[PDB]
Amino acid sequence: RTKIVVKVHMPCGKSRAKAMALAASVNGVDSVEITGEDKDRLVVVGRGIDPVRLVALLREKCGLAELLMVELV
Amino acid sequence: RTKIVVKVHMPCGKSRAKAMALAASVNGVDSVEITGEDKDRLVVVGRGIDPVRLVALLREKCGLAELLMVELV
Repeated sequence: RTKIVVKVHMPCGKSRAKAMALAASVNGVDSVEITGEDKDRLVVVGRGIDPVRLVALLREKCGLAELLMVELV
Repeated sequence: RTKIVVKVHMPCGKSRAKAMALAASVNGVDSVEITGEDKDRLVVVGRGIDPVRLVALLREKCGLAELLMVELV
């Protein structure tokens, strides 16, 4: 089990939904959540997730994204 | 804040990802999670989510779905 936290440019509900649905569509994801005071942290938990590829998809579709944490759960 | 639990026909990783991404795409959703021993419970948390419409979208795209719980968080 792996937990990944990505800071994402997502300044409205529509853009939060686009990013959440992108992360949720990666095979092996069990959980996706938006957190933080600014609602700009995407938290993804699953098995067999490549963090580098996930951040690259989010950067491509949301414009800006940065990997903040990877952690075994 | 509202938490919704839907039992969904999702017997593989690909079909779990399709259902998760469908729930995540609804505006106002903050969290989506797959739970249960059989990995067949979709847990959705957010604001302003219509549970009846959510279950109807999941039924249409995954084949079978049933609302199990709605709860204020």
